[PDB]
Amino acid sequence: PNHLTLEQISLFKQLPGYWGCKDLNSVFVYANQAYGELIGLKRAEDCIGRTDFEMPSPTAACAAEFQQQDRYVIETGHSVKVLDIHPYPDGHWHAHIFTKTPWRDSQGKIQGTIFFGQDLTDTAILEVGHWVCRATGLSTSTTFTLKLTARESEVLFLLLYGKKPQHIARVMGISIKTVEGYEAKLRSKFGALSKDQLIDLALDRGFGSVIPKTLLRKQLSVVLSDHT
Amino acid sequence: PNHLTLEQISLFKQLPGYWGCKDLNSVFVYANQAYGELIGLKRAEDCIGRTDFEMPSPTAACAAEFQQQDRYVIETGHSVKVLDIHPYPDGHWHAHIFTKTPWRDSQGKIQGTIFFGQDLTDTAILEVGHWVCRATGLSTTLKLTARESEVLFLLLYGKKPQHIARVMGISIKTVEGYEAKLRSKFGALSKDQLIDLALDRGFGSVIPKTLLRKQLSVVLSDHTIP
DNA sequence: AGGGGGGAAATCCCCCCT
DNA sequence: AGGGGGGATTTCCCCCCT
Ligand SMILES: Cc1cnc(O)c(C)n1
Ligand SMILES: Cc1cnc(O)c(C)n1
Repeated sequence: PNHLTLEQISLFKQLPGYWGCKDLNSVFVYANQAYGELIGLKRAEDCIGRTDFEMPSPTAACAAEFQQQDRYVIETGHSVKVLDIHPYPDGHWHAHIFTKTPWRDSQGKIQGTIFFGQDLTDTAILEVGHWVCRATGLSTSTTFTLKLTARESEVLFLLLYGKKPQHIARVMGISIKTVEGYEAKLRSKFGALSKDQLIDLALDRGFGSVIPKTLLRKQLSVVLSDHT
Repeated sequence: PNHLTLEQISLFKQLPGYWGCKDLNSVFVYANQAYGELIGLKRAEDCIGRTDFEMPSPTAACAAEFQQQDRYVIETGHSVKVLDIHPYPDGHWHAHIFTKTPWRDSQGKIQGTIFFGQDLTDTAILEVGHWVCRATGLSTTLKLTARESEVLFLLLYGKKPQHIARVMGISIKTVEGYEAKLRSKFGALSKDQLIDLALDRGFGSVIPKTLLRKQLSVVLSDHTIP
């Protein structure tokens, strides 16, 4: 089939995420509309023939890291997953996970890079171990407000990753008794009786893949290590 | 631009992930090459016209959960995040996150669902939390047995000894003659340093498939599409 | 807000076994 | 693979102080 039917082409324009491809020079060959608007372009085709340096977004300050990641995918043939935290022309900070894989020509030779970004909230981090543990006994599956202060959010964040009170008190510059007060305030807001129950309720309400706004402070583009 | 160029079509066939779409009845309209192979169809066109019940895969045992999630997307218009744990015709257990969104038509009416799955059995992104801590100033060859890998996985996700013992069906004393051996071959002096070191060796990406023993298809969350 | 006392319970990590 | 003993050190969660 040298052609896609028109309904399949509608899938092309509707797939989720922020994605496209670049050639061996990391100059854009195609970007979808989602990525175009995220990077500040009403017409996603204006990305074509631009590099990451030439885009009207604060992400251009990280263009070198993107290209370094692209060169690694191109030379090694391995695919990678990148954590990205940046401010965007819409005025807010966003965290993404960008998958990067070799883009191959009609005969298998590498001709560039394919990127695919997902918003962090469409990904799973701590909910993975939360549910692997639940496979002992039997649970049930049925899907279904609350406001936290800046420090309440940071403490919850560190709790869900298993950081102990001695660790949390050191990294936040406060007393261990101060942390206990925040665990109590969090235990109250979630309607939890114990700390272990607080962890459970918070993971069920999505906090396992939430980075609190107060920690979207510095631009970052790191390749997360995998074992091939 | 009512036509894609042929190189834009090459991107369509190579886009990463396991994805495709289904109509209002959850009958497969399209499935990409990666998904067809994951399910057991060497040629993905064979997916078309089938439902989740009719796939040559043990995942067909959860087809009703799939269609339930499908109907929820059709009903609400939300995007839905599903955790999936299943055995597949390649003889292995896998852990995927499938994202499901409405599939719309020319006038915007919902005509089915789009699924998009990513394998994280060996590409888990746990290290995200560690990277956020370091960048914000809130932080400071190996061969493992199957049982050691389990304990390490549970430590990396912050589980406590009582929790790890209950999960693994052994005593805490045994979950110590394991943390001890992990502390050794990682060269860590404290359980804290073992977590940090292992995270930097990339073990946050691993899900020990010895812990993948029951099929699971559960909705983790959903959200509005702006 | 940030910091604290105190006591039951749990952890951490040394040592010991089949 | 699966178990402990024991003791220094911390959680844990109820009170409480500026
Ligand atoms: C936001 C972002 C991060 N990495 C990339 O490679 C691109 C193209 N965009
Ligand atoms: C493996 C899998 C899980 N959920 C789905 O909806 C599909 C189509 N496949």
